[PDB]
Amino acid sequence: VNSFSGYLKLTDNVYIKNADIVEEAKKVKPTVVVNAANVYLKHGGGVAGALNKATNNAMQVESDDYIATNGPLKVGGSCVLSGHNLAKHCLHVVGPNVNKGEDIQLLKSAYENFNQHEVLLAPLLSAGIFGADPIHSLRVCVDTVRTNVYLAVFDKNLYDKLVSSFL
Ligand SMILES: O=C(O)C[C@H](NC(=O)c1ncnc2[nH]cnc12)c1ccc(Br)cc1
Repeated sequence: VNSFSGYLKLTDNVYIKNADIVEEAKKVKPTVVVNAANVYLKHGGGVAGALNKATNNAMQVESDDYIATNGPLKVGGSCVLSGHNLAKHCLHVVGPNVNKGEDIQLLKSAYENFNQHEVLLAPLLSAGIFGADPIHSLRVCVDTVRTNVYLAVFDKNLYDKLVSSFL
C-alpha cells in the first residue's frame, strides 16, 4: 500500500492520473520523482522547468555542479540527484527529443531506467515539448517498465485520450 490516490490502473504495474506532477510530488513526497531532463540538465521549460521552479532553482544549481563534474548525460540515460522539497530523489531521465532529430527507439532505453526503482512518480517520457506521440510513450512505458509507476498527465484532454485509446 502506498499514498498515491485517484489513479486509474492500466496494468499490473502502471497507473495514470490527470495531474500536475509538481502538485502531485508536493502532496505525496514520493521516494522518486522522474524529471523529463535533457543531456545538459538545463531545466528551462516543460516538466523540467516546472519542477525546477518549484525547487526555487535549487535543482538547477545542483544540476550545474553535476554537469561540471561528470559531463552531459546520454540520450536514453539518467542520473539520480536530490528531490529537494518534492521527493527524496529525482531521477533525471533523458528521452529522445523529436524536435532535435533523436532516435525514437531510444525511448525504450529511457524507460528502462525506471526499473532501477521500485516505485516512481513520472511524466510520459518524450511527450510535450519533446515532440513524441504521448500514446506511443504510454505504450513503451507499459511494455518496458516492470516496477510500479504512477504517471501524471498534465493535460486533461490528453489524459482522456490516453485512457480511451489504451489497449
Ligand atoms: O501533458 C503532459 O503530461 C505532457 C506535456 N506536459 C508535461 O510533461 C508537464 N508539464 C508540466 N507539469 C506537468 N505535470 C505532469 N506533466 C507535466 C504536455 C503534452 C501535451 C500537451 Br497538449 C501539454 C503538455
